[PDB]
Amino acid sequence: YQPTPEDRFTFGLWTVGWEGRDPFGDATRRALDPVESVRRLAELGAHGVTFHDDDLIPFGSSDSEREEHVKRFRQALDDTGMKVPMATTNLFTHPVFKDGGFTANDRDVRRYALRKTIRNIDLAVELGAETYVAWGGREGAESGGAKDVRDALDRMKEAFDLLGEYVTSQGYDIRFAIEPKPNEPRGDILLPTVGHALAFIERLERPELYGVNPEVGHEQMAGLNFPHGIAQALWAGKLFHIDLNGQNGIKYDQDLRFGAGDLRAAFWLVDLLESAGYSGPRHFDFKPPRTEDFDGVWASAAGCMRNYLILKERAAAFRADPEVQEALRASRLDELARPTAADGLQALLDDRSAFEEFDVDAAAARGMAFERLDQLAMDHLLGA
Amino acid sequence: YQPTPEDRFTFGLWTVGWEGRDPFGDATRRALDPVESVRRLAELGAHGVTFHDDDLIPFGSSDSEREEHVKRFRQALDDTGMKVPMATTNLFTHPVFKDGGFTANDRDVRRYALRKTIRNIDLAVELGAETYVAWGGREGAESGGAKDVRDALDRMKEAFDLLGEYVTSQGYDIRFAIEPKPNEPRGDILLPTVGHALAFIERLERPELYGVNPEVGHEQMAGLNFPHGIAQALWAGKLFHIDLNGQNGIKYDQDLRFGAGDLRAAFWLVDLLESAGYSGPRHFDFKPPRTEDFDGVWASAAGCMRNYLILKERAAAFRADPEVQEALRASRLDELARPTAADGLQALLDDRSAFEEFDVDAAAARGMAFERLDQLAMDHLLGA
Amino acid sequence: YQPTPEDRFTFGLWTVGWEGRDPFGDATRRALDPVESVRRLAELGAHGVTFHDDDLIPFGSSDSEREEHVKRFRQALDDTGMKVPMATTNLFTHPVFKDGGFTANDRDVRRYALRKTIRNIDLAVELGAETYVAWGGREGAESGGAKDVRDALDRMKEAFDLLGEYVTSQGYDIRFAIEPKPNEPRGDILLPTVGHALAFIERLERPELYGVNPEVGHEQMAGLNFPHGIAQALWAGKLFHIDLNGQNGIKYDQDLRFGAGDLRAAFWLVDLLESAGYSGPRHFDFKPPRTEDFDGVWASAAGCMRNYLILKERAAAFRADPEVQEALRASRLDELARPTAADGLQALLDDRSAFEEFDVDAAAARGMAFERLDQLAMDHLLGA
Amino acid sequence: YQPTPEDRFTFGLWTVGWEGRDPFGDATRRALDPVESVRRLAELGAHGVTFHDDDLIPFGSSDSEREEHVKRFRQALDDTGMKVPMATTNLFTHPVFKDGGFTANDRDVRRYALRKTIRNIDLAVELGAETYVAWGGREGAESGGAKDVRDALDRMKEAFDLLGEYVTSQGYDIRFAIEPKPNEPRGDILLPTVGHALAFIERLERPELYGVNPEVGHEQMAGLNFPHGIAQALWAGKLFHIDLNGQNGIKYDQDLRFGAGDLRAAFWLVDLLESAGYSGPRHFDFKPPRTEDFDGVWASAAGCMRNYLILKERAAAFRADPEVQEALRASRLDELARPTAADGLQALLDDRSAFEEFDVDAAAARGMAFERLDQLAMDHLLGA
Ligand SMILES: OC[C@@H](O)[C@H](O)[C@@H](O)CO
Ligand SMILES: OC[C@@H](O)[C@H](O)[C@@H](O)CO
Ligand SMILES: OC[C@@H](O)[C@H](O)[C@@H](O)CO
Ligand SMILES: OC[C@@H](O)[C@H](O)[C@@H](O)CO
Ligand SMILES: [Mg+2]
Ligand SMILES: [Mg+2]
Ligand SMILES: [Mg+2]
Ligand SMILES: [Mg+2]
Repeated sequence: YQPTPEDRFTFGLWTVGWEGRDPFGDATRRALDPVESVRRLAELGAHGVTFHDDDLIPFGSSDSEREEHVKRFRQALDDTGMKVPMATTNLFTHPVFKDGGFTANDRDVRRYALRKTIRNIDLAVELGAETYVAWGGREGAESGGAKDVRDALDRMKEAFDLLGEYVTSQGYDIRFAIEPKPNEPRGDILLPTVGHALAFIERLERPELYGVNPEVGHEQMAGLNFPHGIAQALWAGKLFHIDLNGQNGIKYDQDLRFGAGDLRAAFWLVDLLESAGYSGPRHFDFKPPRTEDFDGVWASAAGCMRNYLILKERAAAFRADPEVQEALRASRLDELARPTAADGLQALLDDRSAFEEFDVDAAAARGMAFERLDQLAMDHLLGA
Repeated sequence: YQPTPEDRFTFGLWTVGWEGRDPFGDATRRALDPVESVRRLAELGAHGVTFHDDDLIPFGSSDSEREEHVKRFRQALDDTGMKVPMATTNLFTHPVFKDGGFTANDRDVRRYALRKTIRNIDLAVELGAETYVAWGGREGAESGGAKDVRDALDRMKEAFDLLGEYVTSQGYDIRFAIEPKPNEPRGDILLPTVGHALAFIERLERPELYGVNPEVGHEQMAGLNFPHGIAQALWAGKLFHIDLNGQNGIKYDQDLRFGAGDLRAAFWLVDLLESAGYSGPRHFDFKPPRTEDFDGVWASAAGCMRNYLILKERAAAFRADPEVQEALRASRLDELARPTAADGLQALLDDRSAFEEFDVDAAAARGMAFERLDQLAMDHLLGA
Repeated sequence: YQPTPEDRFTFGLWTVGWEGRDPFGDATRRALDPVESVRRLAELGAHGVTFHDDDLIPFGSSDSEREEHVKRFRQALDDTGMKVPMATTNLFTHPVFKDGGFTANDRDVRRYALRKTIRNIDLAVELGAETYVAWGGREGAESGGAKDVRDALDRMKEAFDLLGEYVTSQGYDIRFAIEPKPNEPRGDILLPTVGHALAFIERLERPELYGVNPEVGHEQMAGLNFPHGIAQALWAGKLFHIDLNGQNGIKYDQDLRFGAGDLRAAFWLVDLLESAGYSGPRHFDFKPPRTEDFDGVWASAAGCMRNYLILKERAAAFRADPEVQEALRASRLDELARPTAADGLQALLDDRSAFEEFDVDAAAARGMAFERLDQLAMDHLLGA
Repeated sequence: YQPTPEDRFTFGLWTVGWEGRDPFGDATRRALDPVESVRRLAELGAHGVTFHDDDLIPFGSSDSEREEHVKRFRQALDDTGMKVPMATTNLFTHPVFKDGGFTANDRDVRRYALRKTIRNIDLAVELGAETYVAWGGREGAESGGAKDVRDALDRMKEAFDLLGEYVTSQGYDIRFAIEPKPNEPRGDILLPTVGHALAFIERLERPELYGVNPEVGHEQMAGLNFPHGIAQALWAGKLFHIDLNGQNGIKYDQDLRFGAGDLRAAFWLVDLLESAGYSGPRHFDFKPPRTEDFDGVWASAAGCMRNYLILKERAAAFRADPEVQEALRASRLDELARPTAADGLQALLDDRSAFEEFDVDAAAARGMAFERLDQLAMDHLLGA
């Protein structure tokens, strides 16, 4: 289960670079130079890294300091063969964003958030990124009078439409991936789930330019089924990026390494990504726990990839097993994939087997055999 | 706070008619004749009632028994002046539906669910309903191999498309309202939130025919903000029906009377429905607790309406208060409603006040005054 | 991973006998004769069965029908070699219990609940049970005025004290195991967690007679860590029974088979039970999903035991692995087991290494190596 | 609803002094001098303030800086008439505590945490505090191998026993109040609920010296009923302190002002504290949202007290209302307060009205009238 860059594993600079500050805690690790992180991730078999503007260039930097920081980063990329597939903007840390970026009640702040985004789109493109994530972590509220949501959604649409006009004006090849989260750091965050973000995108001026960036722990921290939401994103053709991590339950977002958390959901996730032939990088958005020193940071990163690769093997073995394939037919997964009424409405209406002569008791008595199926799944996950 | 039928309060027959069976409990009340429920609801000042097929006509009824049951119901409607604005199908109680109706793995079941729905659409239309709710309570899974979600969403789209073809073929004026729920009675339910259901509708053949039917406790049992999700539904033009009740938290769906549960969310809900001029009936989908006898059933129904009307008064007083209006300006709710960049992209790009000369520290230092605002809201809710 | 009766796996009659009624659903299976269940469980390698009064004898039975039902059950026990280690009372299904058994507001109901319990204690003893579970599923409330909790706890203490006086008066060898649950079927249930139930027992007249009966999904449906709560029960010497099942999250209690649900917690549970040498039976309190027919019921039962045995092997391999033992020392698990100050208070006060000369920065810089440890755990669970 | 110091409202220095750092955010307010906070809280009608060691004296301070900081603080107390009823230790912020204070795996850290605590107990006593809170926010784990909970509970008992020996050795009048929390900042925290903390205290060497310090949002962030847990604490005689705030749901701990959050639970809380004659200060442990400037900080503080006083009036009006008192009798709250069997075991056993001649159907048919009761409660909370 050793990763190679051909597995397309990517990491944010802010993942392994998290210094361990929390609501109740000072930093437990020193800051990492981005160059060190590129080198150490490449040694572990990562394929690339991703960044926020403020991860690569200290906020408030001069043009000369900006150029220097980018030059050193590109040298480390060249040195390692690491790629930069995705970038994003920090619209959450600085206090100016305390009520939002694109949906801040102050109009001046909204306009600033857009200028800051567009500066970093240009930089993303220069570095070869083809995906641009937007996580509106400060869009939302703690109280009901503070944010008129219809107005905030108008603002949010305006901002994304302006970004789409910008990329089109420049001829850039980049696409946007909007990241839902239900809460934290706002009491409630706008576009709280994959569904709300899919729904919002089809109201944009140029929907083809936008998809979702679901994160495992985000859907889980609302108690939702992450493989289900990924399936709906896939069904819609809108899975433009994914953030992989672990979460134990409905609570604060833990950002555990991938595989930790809800292991059975991680299994079903990998089975789905691999069966659908998802083509995007396997991006980890996780935090090594603040208990760890730097050796533990790199071990937690390595574990992300290891767990992905173990689950990929077990899911493939599950699908290839002739006993599983029989069990899937026993449970009528084949029938689920057949159209209900390719014969058409009128044919259905006139079909006595669908109503007047349907034996409901005989159909109700047929068991679904889902427990045999799932125990096969469990035995394959465990290697039993 | 006495309701009149002019307030457009409606109730499902299955609300006040719930006999009190639960996962661990036998019935605590006898079954109600629909005629009695129409009479008692009309006496309390309700405007109308809604039904599942199986609430009005016992499952398996002959044509003669069906006609009789409908005749007696219509006599009670005529007697009271009650309306029937909405109907729905029971695709969840009978064991035939144990893996779904429209997304059951068995194709024969899928076809049956459609025939059963279409029979009741015809009846809804005969009774004057203009809205048809669909709650796929059995669409989903307890285990990951049992349901391939992409295939189930194809099936689900097929079913809704066939229903749209049917209503169009008949020239009926009725619209569909799809009801999300995150879980219960399946481990995870397909279309678990308002967002997922909005997203799904824009993939249907005739989207204009479908909207959502959000229920207070449904969004709450995923920890989501119900007024926020209603605002997104309103923003999209898709709020076709609403189900009102109370819920205390992320747990099993309690179906408490409206006002019980999260009272501050109930306030913000009513403020939003009334400020947006929502035109649909105020429908209660609730269960009087099984502790209650029939006097308590009617008191719980009455309390639904009373609480709505108290919250309507307090929200109106909040919005009309000149101190509140000042506080809203102090918190820049007016600025939230202004376009970010009506001057256009290029104008924003060339505006030095949005970047090169934006004083981020001065903007960050400006407090939002949300606590003063919310304490005004609290004082108005409490009548203080 | 084939169970034998020497593994001490037990099942409630109401587990495999669940007919599949839910909040929204009629039964999907016919009722099982207890005799059939004993025979089928014994064939799968179970060691024993448990019962509620009402599972073995239909509520309202004559003395002659009671004797007959018990005779047939004992013949099946004799036929198979199955044991009956535990019994309990149904104080939740009949509508008389709608506000409680031992804490019902009606005094007459309280007294009835006690008489019903004591009748079944006598029967439990006759069948050889040494443990008597009490699950006050109806003790609690949906609204705040309905139940004065201090008064209800007085009632609850009175009832348990009377039961202790009864068992002592008769010379019986039986002990009580109080089962917490946070909610469902009441809005909130009294003694909602292992901690609340441990706390309550030390106020009883004869605490030695009572312990807890924690259930996996019960603690999980409050988002709590089930292995942690079992550890506190063990620490206190109060783990008198355990109920094993699976749960996916904070939601309605799903009663999935053991291993399903939170698989990593199931691992850590088995590691703890086995490392502590827990001596009680491994009792499954689960429901085969209503999707299943009878073949699926027995497969779900078998899967309970299989998963226990797989996790037992993997946890034992984890603890025996010399690399794990090194990792545990690296993470100072050995130091956690050493007394903080066996030198005593004054010695600590006078120890400059504990304050005036403690290098806090050097201690803070030492990483905990928990990620290496946990990835070893993950590799052992997966057999990697 | 204007507070006076006679209402015994208290605030932590770290409440109004929170600078607004969060998992994703830099500070939005400058640090407050403790002297300013005492002055501003006294102007709002607070009675006193509470502190962590590190709130009053910067970590690492010389003896001379420690004396200065305490002198200025005492001058502000003298200037205002504010009291210091409670103190606590910071065993969570510094990185040395990243795996715990009293249950850190490193023994040296455990010993340090005890020395740091005892230094601040001496200071608390000097300032007149009679209560000492302990919140083991770092006691717990993110992964299952990292913390053997039985060993950690032994350590935790040792630490509390040593603190009890210390206070007894010095002749101090101070009592300890242990603060449960379920999670955040550890994945799971030891003593996660009021129940677990009550249970733990009765294993200490000198239980009379320890009680609980429940916090509203802590119990709520596990989905538990805070008034219920306070009632059990009261029933046990162990409510030594309370932390008042608001929380919207099972999610990260929001620390909203008191009244915000679950308003109906806040009502029932105040009704219980006032009906039981709780004698301790009404302490607010809350964070003014980081959206706010300093004017908003003081308004959020004021709102804590205002909401308490409004709820106190409404709860008193509820209990005094003759219609409510009738409704309570209708719902048999009077019968709940009567002993079940003061006639004794044998008398119950021989009472045919409790079994052989108990009419279960007639008792089951009696409704509980809880909905009428609760709607009275709702009308009183709303002033309707
Ligand atoms: O919850 C934090 C979010 O996961 C971010 O890390 C975004 O992915 C990128 O800003
Ligand atoms: O959770 C149950 C749902 O609320 C139903 O009552 C639908 O609204 C109608 O079938
Ligand atoms: O939640 C249901 C409880 O688990 C019961 O099955 C008790 O264990 C026994 O009555
Ligand atoms: O969750 C944070 C806790 O509420 C603390 O503020 C303690 O009360 C005191 O350290
Ligand atoms: Mg992310
Ligand atoms: Mg509904
Ligand atoms: Mg149980
Ligand atoms: Mg606190």
